[PDB]
Amino acid sequence: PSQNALYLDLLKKVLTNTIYWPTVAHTMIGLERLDNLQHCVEAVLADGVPGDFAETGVWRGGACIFMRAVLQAFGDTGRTVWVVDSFQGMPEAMALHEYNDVLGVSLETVRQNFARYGLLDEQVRFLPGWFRDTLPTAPIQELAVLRLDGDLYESTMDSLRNLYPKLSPGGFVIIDDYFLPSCQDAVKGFRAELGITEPIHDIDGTGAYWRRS
Amino acid sequence: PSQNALYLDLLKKVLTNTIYWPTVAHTMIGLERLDNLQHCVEAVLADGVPGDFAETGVWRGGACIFMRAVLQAFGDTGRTVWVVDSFQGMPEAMALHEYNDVLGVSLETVRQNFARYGLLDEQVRFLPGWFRDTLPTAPIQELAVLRLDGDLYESTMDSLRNLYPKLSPGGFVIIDDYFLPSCQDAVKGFRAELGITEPIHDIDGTGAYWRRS
Ligand SMILES: Nc1ncnc2c1ncn2[C@@H]1O[C@H](CSCC[C@H](N)C(=O)O)[C@@H](O)[C@H]1O
Ligand SMILES: Nc1ncnc2c1ncn2[C@@H]1O[C@H](CSCC[C@H](N)C(=O)O)[C@@H](O)[C@H]1O
Ligand SMILES: [Mg+2]
Ligand SMILES: [Mg+2]
Repeated sequence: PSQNALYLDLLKKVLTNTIYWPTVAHTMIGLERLDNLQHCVEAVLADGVPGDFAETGVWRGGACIFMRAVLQAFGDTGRTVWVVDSFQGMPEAMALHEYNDVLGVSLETVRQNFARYGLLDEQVRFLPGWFRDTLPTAPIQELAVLRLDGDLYESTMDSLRNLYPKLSPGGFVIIDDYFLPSCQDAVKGFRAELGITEPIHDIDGTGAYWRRS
Repeated sequence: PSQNALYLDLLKKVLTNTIYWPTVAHTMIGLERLDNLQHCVEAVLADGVPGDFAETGVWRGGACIFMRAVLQAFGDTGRTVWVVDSFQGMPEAMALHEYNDVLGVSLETVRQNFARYGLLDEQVRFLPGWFRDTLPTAPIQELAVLRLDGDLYESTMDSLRNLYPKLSPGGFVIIDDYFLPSCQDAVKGFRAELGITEPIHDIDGTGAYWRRS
């Protein structure tokens, strides 16, 4: 219907730490991109799009916590949230990201973070490893929402190549850093190969998304 | 009915800062006493007890934010939350409390705190001053809930003497530090004068409360 709006509004403030790199916040994506995530998850639920949710690149887990919280707000107990990451930060330019591997947040730490919100339950599953190792054989069957938040070309490509085919029609692909060259080049390069023409919608001049036909 | 439970459960975690003297948390009273506050406010709303809510001794405002949030969760737009404090900390043993006047939190700071939760609106009113100055002529007409969280004898007495008479029947008096001698002596001394016999219920070995007949 549009349930538990107060809960979800407070949660966005909390996950971005507007109440008290973010320093302590559980997501780095900000309120505008969390609003996009809510719009997509809510649309999939109201439209009946089948499948799980997945984020490739979770850091402290905030965005994934949020998707799990939307399911909780709507009483959907069937869908799963896949929390997919190395849990060691970025792999070894490209833009030299491993330097800053306090993008490295352990599985233990992410698990604890979910538990802080009372959301560490059967509807959350973790897939630890480098995407190139883990996604070709991922135990994911179908997705209604696919969120990409690995910055690198390779991370973005490996996620799209392996998980886009599992995305249901009417499902969403969310590209958190579409305007990052590297991420952008993968998305266009991937779209060109498979002849994907669904239009890309801007979110906030950083992230972008599209909906499958 | 029992509305917005997820919201209120998250709020308690947030106000006590279990997500990320408390250091940054907006209340020092802990989850057990916030649960008591919710039980009392909810009972008053379901029973039809008329009146506003008031806390004498607010620090960073957390408990008052919570009462305002319960009204929000239940859609009650008529009741007011009175936020009553010096906004300069404790007055000048008794237990030498003014030493620690980083119990001193300005009105500006408390106002900002409410706004962080999106709850700084027409249903919240501030009464700045020493209780001995402000309560004898308080613009409060009736109360359904009266929360005392000034530690001192004088603070507790001044609050009871001036506000208890405005407490509706079936309304609650909450004593946050009943087991503090000073606070306790005022409560018993006040109860003995007016012949109040409604029994005191423990909350958590620290706070206590009773319900008016
Ligand atoms: N090839 C790869 N394999 C596994 N994890 C990867 C990866 N490339 C990037 N990552 C992960 O991607 C994440 C980027 S940060 C994404 C975090 C953001 N707060 C959010 O709310 O999503 C890091 O956690 C990093 O470990
Ligand atoms: N006589 C008095 N007049 C006005 N304020 C008083 C007072 N005696 C104590 N106070 C106030 O009482 C508060 C005690 S701390 C209460 C805070 C607690 N977190 C809560 O959530 O309620 C302080 O903010 C202090 O300024
Ligand atoms: Mg990103
Ligand atoms: Mg107290």
